[PDB]
Amino acid sequence: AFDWDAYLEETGSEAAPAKCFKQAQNPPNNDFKIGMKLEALDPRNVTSTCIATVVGVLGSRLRLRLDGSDSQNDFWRLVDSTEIHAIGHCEKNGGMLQPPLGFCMNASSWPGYLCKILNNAMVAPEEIFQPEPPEPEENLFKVGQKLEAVDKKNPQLICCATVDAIKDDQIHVTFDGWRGAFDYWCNYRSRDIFPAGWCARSCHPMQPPGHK
Ligand SMILES: CN(C)CCCC[C@H](N)C(=O)O
Repeated sequence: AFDWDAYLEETGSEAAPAKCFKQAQNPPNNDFKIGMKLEALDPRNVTSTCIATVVGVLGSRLRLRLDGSDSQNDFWRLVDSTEIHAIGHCEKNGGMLQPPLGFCMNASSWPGYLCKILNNAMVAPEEIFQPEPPEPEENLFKVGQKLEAVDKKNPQLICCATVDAIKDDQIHVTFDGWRGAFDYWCNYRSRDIFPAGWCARSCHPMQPPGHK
């Protein structure tokens, strides 16, 4: 557990208040199990809803892999993400499940494939998907404030970070102790940022500053 209070005192810094974040006040319970299938937007084509399997769980997050794709493009979503739903959600809403961009077979093999993977599949029940947290009405972050942020280049990691700059609804996230290469702009509504102390509360590892 990272000592945020000692860290904020020594850097003469404030953590961004919880009201800045589109995150729940308390980290949502994660009742997903490895092997459970669900529906997720394909990160490599966000127009597509695809079948994903939980291949890992960490705190309130799921490590997801699209069935029929590859093991090199796994992605992480919170259990209260609006980009994941129970199987059947897409159809109920007038849509059609799609092959993943990285589908390992040819496209005419898709309809048969879906039948095969869904047959006696372990499926995440709709009740374990958590409600979408309220969002702030505006960007309330201020330059200099610290927070916990996903390293988008190594998304298993959530790390000590600082708001470097602000432009309207976008905040600039920089990772304490790391070269500016891991920096990124995101919307203040990002699900990839958390108030200080959130990881410890959710049982997710939280990376201390880098040694540079
Ligand atoms: C924590 N995060 C901001 C940086 C992670 C970088 C790890 C990588 N293997 C490296 O050593 O470059």
